[PDB]
Amino acid sequence: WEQYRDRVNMLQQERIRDSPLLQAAKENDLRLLKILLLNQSCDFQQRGAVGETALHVAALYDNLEAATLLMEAAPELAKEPALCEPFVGQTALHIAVMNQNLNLVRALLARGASVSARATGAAFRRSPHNLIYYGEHPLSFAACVGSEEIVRLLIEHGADIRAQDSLGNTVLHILILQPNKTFACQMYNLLLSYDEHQSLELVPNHQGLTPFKLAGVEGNTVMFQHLMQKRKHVQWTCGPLTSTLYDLTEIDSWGEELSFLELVVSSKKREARQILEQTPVKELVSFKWKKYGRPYFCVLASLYILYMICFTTCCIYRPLKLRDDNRTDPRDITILQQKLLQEAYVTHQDNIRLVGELVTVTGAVIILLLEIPDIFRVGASRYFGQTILGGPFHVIIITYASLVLLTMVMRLTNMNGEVVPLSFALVLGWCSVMYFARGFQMLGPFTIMIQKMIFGDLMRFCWLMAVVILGFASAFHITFQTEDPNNLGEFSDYPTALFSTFELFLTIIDGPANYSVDLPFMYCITYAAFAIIATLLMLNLFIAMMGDTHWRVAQERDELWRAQVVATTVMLERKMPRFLWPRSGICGYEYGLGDRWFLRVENHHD
Amino acid sequence: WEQYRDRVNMLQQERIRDSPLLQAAKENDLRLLKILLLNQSCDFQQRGAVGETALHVAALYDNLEAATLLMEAAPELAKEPALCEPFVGQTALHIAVMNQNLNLVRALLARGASVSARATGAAFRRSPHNLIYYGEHPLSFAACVGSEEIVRLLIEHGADIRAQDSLGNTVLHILILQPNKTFACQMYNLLLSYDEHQSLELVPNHQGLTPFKLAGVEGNTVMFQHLMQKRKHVQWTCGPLTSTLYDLTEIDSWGEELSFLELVVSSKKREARQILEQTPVKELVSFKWKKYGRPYFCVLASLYILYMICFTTCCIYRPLKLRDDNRTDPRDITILQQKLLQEAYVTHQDNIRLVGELVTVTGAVIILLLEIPDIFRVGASRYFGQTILGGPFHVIIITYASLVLLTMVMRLTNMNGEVVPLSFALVLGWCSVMYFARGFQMLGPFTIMIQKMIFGDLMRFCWLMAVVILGFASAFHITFQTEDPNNLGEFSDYPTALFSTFELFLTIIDGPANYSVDLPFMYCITYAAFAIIATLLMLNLFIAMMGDTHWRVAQERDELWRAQVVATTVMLERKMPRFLWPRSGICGYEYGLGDRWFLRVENHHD
Repeated sequence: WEQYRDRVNMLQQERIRDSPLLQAAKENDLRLLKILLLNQSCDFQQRGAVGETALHVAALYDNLEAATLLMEAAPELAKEPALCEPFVGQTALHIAVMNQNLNLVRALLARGASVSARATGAAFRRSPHNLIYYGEHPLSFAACVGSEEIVRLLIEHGADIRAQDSLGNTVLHILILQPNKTFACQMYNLLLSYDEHQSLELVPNHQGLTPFKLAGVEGNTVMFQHLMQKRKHVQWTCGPLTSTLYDLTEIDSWGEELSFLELVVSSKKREARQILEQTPVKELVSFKWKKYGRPYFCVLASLYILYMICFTTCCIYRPLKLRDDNRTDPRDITILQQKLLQEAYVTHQDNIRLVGELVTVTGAVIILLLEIPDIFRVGASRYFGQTILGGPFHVIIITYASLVLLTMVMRLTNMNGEVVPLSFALVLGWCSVMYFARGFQMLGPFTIMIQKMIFGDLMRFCWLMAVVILGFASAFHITFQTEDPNNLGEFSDYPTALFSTFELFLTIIDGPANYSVDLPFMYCITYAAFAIIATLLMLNLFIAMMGDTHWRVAQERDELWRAQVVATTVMLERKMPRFLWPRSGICGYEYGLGDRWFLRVENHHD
Repeated sequence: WEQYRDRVNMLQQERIRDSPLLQAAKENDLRLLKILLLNQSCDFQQRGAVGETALHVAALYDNLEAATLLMEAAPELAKEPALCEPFVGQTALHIAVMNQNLNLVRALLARGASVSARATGAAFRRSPHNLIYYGEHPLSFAACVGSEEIVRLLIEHGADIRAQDSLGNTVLHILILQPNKTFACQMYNLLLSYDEHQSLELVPNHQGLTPFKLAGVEGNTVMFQHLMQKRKHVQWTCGPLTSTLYDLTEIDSWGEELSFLELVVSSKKREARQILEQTPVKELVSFKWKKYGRPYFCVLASLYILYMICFTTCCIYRPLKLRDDNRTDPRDITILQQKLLQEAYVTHQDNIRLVGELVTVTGAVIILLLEIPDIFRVGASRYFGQTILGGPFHVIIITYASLVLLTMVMRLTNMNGEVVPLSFALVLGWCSVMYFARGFQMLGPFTIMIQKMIFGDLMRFCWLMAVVILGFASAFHITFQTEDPNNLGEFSDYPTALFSTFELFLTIIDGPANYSVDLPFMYCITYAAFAIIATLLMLNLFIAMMGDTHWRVAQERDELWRAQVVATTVMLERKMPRFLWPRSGICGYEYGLGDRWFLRVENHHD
């Protein structure tokens, strides 16, 4: 981690100190080099405890002339890579190219440096510990620094361009996965022009992505539009409006298992949804939503709503009988107990209940069999934690399916307590009905906002109801355990004391007040303190902070709804059969450029 | 104060009026000087009732030529300082240097002015009455005005640079304690270059601060970064990212009693926390919080929370017995009285209560013995009033410790009434659990905000509940003291009338309404007026004003949380023993610049 790298760099500078040749390479004394390379008895493979050579030290400090004296002294010093643990394959050519030193890279290439050296150490692998990820070929280093003359010089003596890293990423993948500059686009055009002809544009990595798909996933909209300029084809410019024929071979991907749309909307990176605002794909996903996705989603929502009315009606009509044993007990009310299963179904209305309960359990197993391969296909933490893919709605529909299957289990095996899974099944399924509210323009963004307020604001005052109401319910319990709980049984015992203080803390019950009897003077001052620092201070501060966080979230919230409609369009596709979703676009074997399906857009510009 | 200075300046101008020589020095008549200095019988030590000399008057109005005629008349006039009460040591050299008059300071230095004159009056001491604090040496005046040629001229004829004021501040301290300019930095470099070698950089004042520490305390981030440029040491610039080896001798201060971090975060000045955003100290305190401060704080959170569950459980299980004397009284309920101490502990569960009560009282004395030297070390008003150091949380934990010790006292001495200290002990300790909630990213800033809303907004409507509900409870008491309290005992008597109007003013109880009987016509119109100007007007205006003050406070609130995590990092350090906190950084005896501990940072720039 950080301290290990600090220890490595400290040991590196210690080994710069104790060896005088590395000191002379550092400070450019220009005397001690001549004596310590004038002799020929000792081999000049002097390395540090880190493992770098002296030519690495000469390249490291932009020291050209001293490095010319070392390459005069030994030609083989550019040949060997460093034997370090973080720098396990870094040669002096890498330091030469990444410092953009022209005479140094010319001289090192003239003496015969290794043009293909895989620097596969931990300090050069893609990691959040490293500030940059530039690959490990010198070609990738020259491509990342943007210097066109150096990468031209490296191509003109070798450096095959389709060389990959340990992650399978080619050099164009490393051009994608960068902070965006205006200096990385025209030299990407240079690298595409040097391809000279399977191609470099369509090579995948070990992650399974094309450079186009990595442009989609990583949120690079500039290179997305710039590479869209190659696939596009204009038609005519008859007037101010022009026509444009975009290509959807790698966008829609009708014959591919991993669709590009599923990779762009289900991305961990935040910027990928901005690619959803670009005109070659926004019009495609809007046409797919308007023509097909919205009415099939409305039919699916209506079928789910009628299924939930059927489950609720079969839930209210649960079989009950009168309580056989007498109560003989105050502070205890039950009047209706649950019938046994063998005596449950004896009437015609029991069969009417039974057919709808079978519809309920078959709807549950359809939900389970439809959702379980989506857990087993997508990464499960990525499937569950992402709010874009309906992750919370997926875990509450699976909790609903689990508790209704548990309800079926404890109905087949006669034992009391179906209220315990069944009430949670009712409330979780009816809160899972809000999953089908994202297809509507008015209901959807509010559902996004309540998902953000559940995931961001609810736990903050779960942990700040509890810290207040524990002490205040304990205070009310102490001031009221010396009194009669017959006339005021508000804080009679501790769980009802916490539950009463929780109710009154949200002001959903009246404060306890009795005027036929007297109350202790401790209760009045403790209750007054509770009414000050509980119901005036906290909830009005949520009015303030929920207003402020809604003002902060709303602008990206609307575009987040416009991303979840894309997710609903794609995930609602490829689950329903292929006959009911035709391939969108037009057949392209009439224009004159192949057999690839296209999308035509009208665009009235300035 | 202000009016005393007005009287001094009025008496000064009166003594300018009555003496014609000072008038001739003012308006440049160039005649009356020649007659009134042509004679030699009278000594020219004519001073005002304020006490300034005539050469002070000649320097005061940028009057060079008249001052040349006075120094031709008398050479000794530059020697004597003014004998004033506010200007007790101000010489004419001071007026010459602070007006930036080049020929005047050249002529006054040529005639032999006192280059070291301590002007230790009340008008030149550091005070909020004075608009400026420029020191009292002429060197400090030349240093404050920024004129490099004048301070060069003052050094070239004397003016030893390490001269201090009455507060012990040297000249570099006066360069720190200024409004920030771009004109005070390069001439601070000039004064550092004129130091020519213990040094002026490390000399302290009577307040005990280095110029670096005074740069930290006073909020001068520009000179902090500028003086950090001297301590820093780069390593290499291999690529776009560079390494930087900062020095932490005077920052972390492992061997110093008064740490620089404790002086910068516990500062009365607002701007000092902006120094907490600078990269040589932000990375250090973030590494100290992430590596060590956060898990020890979480272990302290778990220990304090389990201790409070133990105290609450031993509080609920308080020993009680049935009431021995009969009640014989309506409007009076008690059923359980407190047992005596000799009959309190007779069961095994009483021993289970007793061991947790001992854990409670030893936790109280650990809290007291841990916090009392922090009162006796830090300034007590500065320790108590500061929200950065957890001042309100400290006074509520000490109120908790005092009332639980009082509860132990009235348990050892048998007397009734443990509910009154014990309920406040419960609520104050459980509200003091929120002191440990600032180490989390989500809970912390909300705790900052509720601290600000107690300290700024809660008294504003303590004094505006009371002014409304006193008159309205009196109105309800007048309209309901002529009626039967059996049918409606809401406002039966005046303390219950105020408490009922206080409850209904926050709408935590229902309005009193009876329909089996009749209510007076006055109550309906008074209650309608209360419902208009009490629950619609006020509490919605706290919605509005709390939203507005949240939008004003939030931006500096988040950085205030990022400062209080620094305060918790430093204060949580040096209280636990030294073996649990290793010295942060790396040992610097391998680079080549000494035996001082360093901090290494990676910085990827543009």
